[PDB]
Amino acid sequence: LKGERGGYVGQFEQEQRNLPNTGKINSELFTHNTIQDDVQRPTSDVGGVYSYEAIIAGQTFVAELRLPDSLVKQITSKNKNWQAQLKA
RNA sequence: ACUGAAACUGUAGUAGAACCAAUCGGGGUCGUCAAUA
Repeated sequence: LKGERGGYVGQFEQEQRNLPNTGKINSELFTHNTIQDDVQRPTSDVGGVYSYEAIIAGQTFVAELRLPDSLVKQITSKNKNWQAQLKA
């Protein structure tokens, strides 16, 4: 057997009788350069180019803000629609 | 217990070399035609 490592699993319950659904995040490598301005070209491949992995667009993620009732009462007293302000 | 910043995948390189749209040909010249009764 090989141990599992990466990825994410969906919900599961004691008698589900199906494996949990897996989720995968699509990443791509992006490559960029700096131009040396006098020669107007990159100064070498080794120190002229750089790369970023990024999570690509169109993917959906869920976070949770957790706040105690103490602060939620304060926030709701100042703005009843405050959850509308979380859209950004 | 708090998102790093900032950085042009650019720089040089002629889709080109070679190949005949060509070879042969007098603008010429003479015997009939038709099938029945």
